[PDB]
Amino acid sequence: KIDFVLSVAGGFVGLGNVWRFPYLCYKNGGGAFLIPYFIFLFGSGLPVFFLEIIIGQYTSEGGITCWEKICPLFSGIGYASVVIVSLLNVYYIVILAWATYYLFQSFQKELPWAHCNHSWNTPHCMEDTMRKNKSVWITISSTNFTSPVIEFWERNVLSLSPGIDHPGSLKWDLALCLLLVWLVCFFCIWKGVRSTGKVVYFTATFPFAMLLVLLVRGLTLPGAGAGIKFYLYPDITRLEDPQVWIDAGTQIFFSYAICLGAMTSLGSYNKYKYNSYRDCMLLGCLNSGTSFVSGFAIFSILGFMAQEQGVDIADVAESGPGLAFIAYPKAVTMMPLPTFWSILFFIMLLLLGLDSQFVEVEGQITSLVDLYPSFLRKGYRREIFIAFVCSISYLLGLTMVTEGGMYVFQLFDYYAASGVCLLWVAFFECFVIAWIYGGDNLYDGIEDMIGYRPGPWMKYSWAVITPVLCVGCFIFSLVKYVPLTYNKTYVYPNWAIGLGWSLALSSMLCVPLVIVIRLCQ
Ligand SMILES: CC(C)CCC[C@@H](C)[C@H]1CC[C@H]2[C@@H]3CC=C4C[C@@H](OC(=O)CCC(=O)O)CC[C@]4(C)[C@H]3CC[C@]12C
Ligand SMILES: CC(C)CCC[C@@H](C)[C@H]1CC[C@H]2[C@@H]3CC=C4C[C@@H](OC(=O)CCC(=O)O)CC[C@]4(C)[C@H]3CC[C@]12C
Ligand SMILES: CC(C)CCC[C@@H](C)[C@H]1CC[C@H]2[C@@H]3CC=C4C[C@@H](OC(=O)CCC(=O)O)CC[C@]4(C)[C@H]3CC[C@]12C
Ligand SMILES: *[C@@H]1O[C@H](CO)[C@@H](O)[C@H](O)[C@H]1NC(C)=O
Ligand SMILES: *[C@@H]1O[C@H](CO)[C@@H](O)[C@H](O)[C@H]1NC(C)=O
Ligand SMILES: *[C@@H]1O[C@H](CO)[C@@H](O)[C@H](O)[C@H]1NC(C)=O
Ligand SMILES: [Cl-]
Ligand code: NA
Repeated sequence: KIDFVLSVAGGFVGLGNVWRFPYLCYKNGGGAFLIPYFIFLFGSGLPVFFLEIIIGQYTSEGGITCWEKICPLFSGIGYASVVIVSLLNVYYIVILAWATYYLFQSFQKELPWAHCNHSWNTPHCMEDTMRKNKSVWITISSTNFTSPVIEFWERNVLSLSPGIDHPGSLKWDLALCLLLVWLVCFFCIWKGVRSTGKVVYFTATFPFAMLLVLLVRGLTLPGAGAGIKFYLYPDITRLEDPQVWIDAGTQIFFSYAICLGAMTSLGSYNKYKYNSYRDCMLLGCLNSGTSFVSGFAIFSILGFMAQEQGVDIADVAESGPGLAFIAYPKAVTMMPLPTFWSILFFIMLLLLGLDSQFVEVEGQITSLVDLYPSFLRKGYRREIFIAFVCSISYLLGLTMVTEGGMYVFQLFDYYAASGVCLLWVAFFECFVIAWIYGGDNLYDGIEDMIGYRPGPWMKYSWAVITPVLCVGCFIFSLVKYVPLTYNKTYVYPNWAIGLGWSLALSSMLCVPLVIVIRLCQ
């Protein structure tokens, strides 16, 4: 019970609610993102999560083992999830590397991004406190100016190249930060160091307090009403593009850590005769509320920056993966004693990232050791195996810390553990569960375990709402095609789009291979 609650709280509350949701909501106009957000929430987000928990508790297994007894022909979902989490682990730790770099740069007397008198800055820079001044406003030369935070993030941390075709030279300091984070993760996993006893009280109450104070600071900031209006009121015409629907569905499937093979094991740890339904509903509501209030804070900050800079809200930031690193460092600057609050906030980010990183990597290593235990479970191989896995992941992720490392990271974010592959996996899971096993068969088990019969809503949500949404989104995306573009102006080469589609197809095509191999034998 207690361990279940703590593990599930640490299993999906983290970067997916604070970093990824805000920039996807910002890129799609704001309010128009919310209607598909809630539709997909109440259609599949809670039903599929509850289905995973129930199947884990019922089979007492996870990963491929549960599908090995639910449907042998449909065991490819486990392998697809393994590939998805393996590709996700590579690019999930670059955020932690950036956080470590920011934290190390925080120890100085003055924050580096508070001004742009440094040496890594273009001549087209000035301070936001007087950017709206008449001599430096729409009167003349108001289009090519830039804020110190944008220039810092684009040059000191990234040093962005003209394109992906020009990778430049490798940056060594970010490589060292990545190595340090990987070493910390290896030390934590090898010795089995997890929060226990009374320290978990602070570990759980610190991120919420930091989020609360950040929310208060953002709400008290002038010009946040425009940000709230942008975040809430939707655009009807914008809904005619499949982009909003597909990214809302993937945000639902990502924030809840669905289709990664983790919740099945989490429910497998549970025993029979437990009320999983109430806990699952409460956790889903808590996760959604946390994301909603985090969006409040982000868009209040964005509205403040848009009001102070003099430009429109739709284009005031990167509109890409690095939205948090532009909003939050700008927010922590307004607090008294900025250094202490910056250190606290980046420690909070590190804490929210490290626990999720640990649990995902541990689940991955358990999956691989279960895949071939014959000599893995015997001897001292269970240290060198993690050593090799960490080294390979570090080498693979080293390609995203070069001069042109942002484009590869954006391609990974778009095509690796999101987009069409997650919809594919969720559609297949819902289809098999609802149509081959039978909803009545699962309600029999639910009645046996929890002693009560829920309403006739899970059956519908698994039979008619999820497959229709998945198929509609896929078909409409295929019919109306718009190629991926970093930010909004950069157009990718043909081979880059081919590589991204190959990345997605690598996860997607595991299921047909499994089916054809099972049928051939
Ligand atoms: C970054 C991406 C491209 C990495 C891709 C590799 C991994 C996703 C791992 C995870 C599970 C692994 C598989 C787990 C089990 C097997 C079975 C085994 O192959 C056989 O000999 C087939 C018969 C058997 O099951 O033993 C060893 C390779 C293979 C396909 C592994 C190949 C590498 C896989 C796909
Ligand atoms: C191991 C599995 C999971 C595949 C992983 C592939 C990608 C994560 C990486 C591996 C090697 C990378 C490539 C290696 C070097 C370059 C430099 C550059 O290629 C060029 O066209 C260079 C031309 C020139 O230098 O003259 C653009 C990015 C590219 C192709 C990289 C794109 C991203 C790639 C394909
Ligand atoms: C096609 C392009 C996009 C490159 C894809 C590279 C990899 C992501 C592919 C190449 C070979 C694939 C593997 C080929 C065979 C299998 C075995 C298959 O399982 C079985 O057939 C029985 C169980 C077993 O032994 O694994 C599960 C998918 C898997 C691991 C595949 C996972 C995905 C792999 C590693
Ligand atoms: C900017 O830095 C230079 C030296 O690097 C210094 O001479 C100058 O006074 C600084 N300007 C401001 C406004 O701080
Ligand atoms: C604009 O520049 C002038 C010149 O120094 C200064 O007096 C004024 O305060 C500036 N306006 C703002 C809003 O900072
Ligand atoms: C900004 O204005 C134009 C934009 O095309 C550019 O040519 C000019 O050099 C820039 N001037 C300043 C002062 O930034
Ligand atoms: Cl979210
Ligand atoms: Na977490």
